Amino acid sequence: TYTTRQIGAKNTLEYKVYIEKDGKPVSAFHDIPLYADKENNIFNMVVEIPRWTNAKLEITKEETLNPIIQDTKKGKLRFVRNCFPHHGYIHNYGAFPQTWEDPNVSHPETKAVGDNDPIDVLEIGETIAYTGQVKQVKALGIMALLDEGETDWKVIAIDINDPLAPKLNDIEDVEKYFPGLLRATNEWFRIYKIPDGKPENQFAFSGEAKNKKYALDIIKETHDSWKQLIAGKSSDSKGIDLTNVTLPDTPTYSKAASDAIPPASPKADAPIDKSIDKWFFI
Amino acid sequence: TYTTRQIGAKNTLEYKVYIEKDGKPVSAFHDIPLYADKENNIFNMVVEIPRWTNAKLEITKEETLNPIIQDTKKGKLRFVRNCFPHHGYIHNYGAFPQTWEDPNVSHPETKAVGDNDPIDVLEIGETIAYTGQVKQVKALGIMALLDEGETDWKVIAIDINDPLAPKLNDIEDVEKYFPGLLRATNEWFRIYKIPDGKPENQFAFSGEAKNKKYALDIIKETHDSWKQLIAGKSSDSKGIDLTNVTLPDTPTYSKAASDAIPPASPKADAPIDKSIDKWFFI
Ligand SMILES: [Co+2]
Ligand SMILES: [Co+2]
Ligand SMILES: [Co+2]
Ligand SMILES: [Co+2]
Ligand SMILES: [Co+2]
Ligand SMILES: [Co+2]
Repeated sequence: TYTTRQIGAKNTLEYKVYIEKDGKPVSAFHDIPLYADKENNIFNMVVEIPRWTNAKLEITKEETLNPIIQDTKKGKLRFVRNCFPHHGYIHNYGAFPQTWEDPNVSHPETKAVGDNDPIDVLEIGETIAYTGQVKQVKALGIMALLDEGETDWKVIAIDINDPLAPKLNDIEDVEKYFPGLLRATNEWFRIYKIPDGKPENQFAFSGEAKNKKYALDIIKETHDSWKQLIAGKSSDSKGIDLTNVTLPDTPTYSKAASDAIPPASPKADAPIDKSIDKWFFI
Repeated sequence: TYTTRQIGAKNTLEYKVYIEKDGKPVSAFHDIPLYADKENNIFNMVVEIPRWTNAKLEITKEETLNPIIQDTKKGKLRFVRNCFPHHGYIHNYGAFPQTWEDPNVSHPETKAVGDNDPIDVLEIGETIAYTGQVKQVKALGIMALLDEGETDWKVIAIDINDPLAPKLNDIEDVEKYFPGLLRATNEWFRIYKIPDGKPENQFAFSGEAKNKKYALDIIKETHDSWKQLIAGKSSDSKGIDLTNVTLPDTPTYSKAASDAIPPASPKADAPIDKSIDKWFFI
């Protein structure tokens, strides 16, 4: 039974959100299982960023129990800018716990090393999610973004509770029920860092979304990368905190870690600089 | 200086926002001057609905001093739905005070009666506005929307404080600095009530955005209609409350109507039903 523990105010450097199980903090990266229902391929997705928000929140690989925090660049909080016709992120954006994009392996499909993080998930249902939420999704397909230098797969998924879930089984169903969303996804991921002064990104396979089956393989390749990583195996797993309070056959189990987390101390959201309102025409 | 007086929680039926001058309420329809700078055609815009919001907040024509109150449909709060690729309204949305789309005559450009409300304004600058804000804008152009069969011109304007204001002088400058915005504006107003079960609206002139000179002429016409209305000379003023505290030559002048308003009693924004999150693919 998953809930969240918030420390500080949203949109500040001190903001942190931990995932709790029956009231105690666990690691959002290694303690919540990849599958909610392995037999039916129902996954747990940890949500980082709600649709139509800008603050770039991310599970932190460098802190104990991997809380969700706001990304920073040279000390400054990171916000994605609004890129016309889009507002903020256009999906509920998160990742699957227990996955890793191996930074040491050149991918056959894409020709680039993995990005070193859990695999990214775009959840396309109607309801806006919340940071730190653990929701159950079905995988519909996958796109191969090359985020300047590296392979950064995006899984396309839908909350099993969405009113449309029963009718959405593979990537063609996204075209039918959410026409234009795959094109918008392609566009968004190509240009989202342009306002920040980075180049446009590119996609492998000329931007096509691969189907559910290709998606499930890739998902599996990343969770097996995750396996090597957590078991001490890895030419370079450096900088990642592996404490877990649920999973013993690894060196790094510590139930004391769950209790070393500060109690919740949620403050009202902090204001966001008015410049984040701006709509960029690029 | 104009400020606002809020009564209740936003997103509730009791919510009301009156505009005040010197800490005292005035009519948001009749008592804010159309022009902030007549010689330079600088106008006062009354903002009702901030960009990327959904609550259909409007100046209330039939209530004394015309506070902004959320519209209702069959008794329930009205929210415009999200129409993909858009999120709520895609402009800061409001009206010019002291204007009226006369509903008693057929307008020659559109061959349709007016919609009975102040002329509406789309403010395109980067800063998201707030409800009850009076800002000063320059008119750039105007589009001839026939909204559910009624003349419902949409003026295109920009806050004079926007960083780009000095570069925006006429309608072609909007395509230069905001490429795609006018086309998206035509699509938005065509489709936005389809999720409500209404037909697609249409535009006169094939949706063309006429220029500043054309816009000033239509704004003049709607100011001339309001002067007739406020003098008590319209053939049918539709039950509009004509109470005002600043126009002594009108029959409905009353400086004491200001004092009859309850004091401010703001509450925290109330939650919005999660159904309003939904993205509709038309
Ligand atoms: Co990620
Ligand atoms: Co990634
Ligand atoms: Co209306
Ligand atoms: Co209006
Ligand atoms: Co209308
Ligand atoms: Co109107």
